[PDB]
Formats: sequence, structure tokens, C-alpha cells
Amino acid sequence: FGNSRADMEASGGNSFNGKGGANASNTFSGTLTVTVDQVLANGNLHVVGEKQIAINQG
Amino acid sequence: FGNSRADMEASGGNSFNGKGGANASNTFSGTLTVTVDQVLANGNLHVVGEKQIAINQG
Ligand SMILES: O=C(O)[C@H]1C[C@@H](O)[C@@H](O)[C@@H]([C@H](O)CO)O1
Ligand SMILES: O=C(O)[C@H]1C[C@@H](O)[C@@H](O)[C@@H]([C@H](O)CO)O1
Repeated sequence: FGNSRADMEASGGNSFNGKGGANASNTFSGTLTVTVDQVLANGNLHVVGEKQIAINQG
Repeated sequence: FGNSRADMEASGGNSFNGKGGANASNTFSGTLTVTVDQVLANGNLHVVGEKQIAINQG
């Protein structure tokens, strides 16, 4: 060890960060009167309805 | 490792952000007297009505 033959110095680093996300929301707060389309074998009713409103410009 | 042969340094990044939205609202707070148009087989009434108001300039 007379010289710096044994003198040693070293550093090392490794950092990793990963992220991920997702969202999906929906809301509906109306009331619509529909009409029966047909009666199924079990008695369930197929209902279809439509409502058109022309407030102004569309 | 005498020289910088092993000396290493690196960085990397990847960021992504996506968004989306939509809204649709409507309101109606009137009163209109309508007239029956015809009587359906089940007794339902087809009602049609119209009201015209000329406040001024239109
Ligand atoms: O004993 C040896 O072998 C050495 C001692 C140091 O001086 C070393 O560095 C080398 C030099 O390169 C000679 O020129 O010689
Ligand atoms: O032992 C070798 O092969 C080396 C030592 C370094 O000096 C290196 O860089 C290369 C240089 O390119 C020679 O000119 O030679």
C-alpha cells in the first residue's frame, strides 16, 4: 500500500419509478316516458322511447 | 476501470396524461294547454298543442 495502489473509491446508483392511473365516471339524471315495443316469452317488456326538445338554435 | 471505461451515467423519462369530458343539460319550466289529436286502441290520447306569443318585435 505504499502508493495509492490499494486506494479505492467508487459510487453507484440506480433509481426507477413508474406510475399509472385511469378513471371513468358518468352520470344521468333525467326522466323519460317510453313505450312497450314487444312482450317477451317470460313476460319481460321491450321498451323504446324518444323525446325531442328544441329550446332554440338546435 | 483505470480510465472512465466503466464510468456510466444515464437518465430516462416518459410521462403521458390524457383527459376527456362531456356534459349535457336542459331545463323547461312552462305550462301549455294541448288538444287531443286521436284516441289510440289502448285508450292513450295523442295530444298536440301550440301557443304563439308576440311580446314585441318578434
Ligand atoms: O518496484 C517496482 O516495480 C516499481 C516501483 C514504482 O516506482 C512503480 O511505479 C514502478 C515504476 O513504474 C518504475 O518505473 O517501479
Ligand atoms: O492498452 C491499450 O490498449 C491502451 C491503453 C489506453 O491508452 C487506450 O486508450 C489505448 C490507446 O488508444 C492507445 O493509443 O491503448
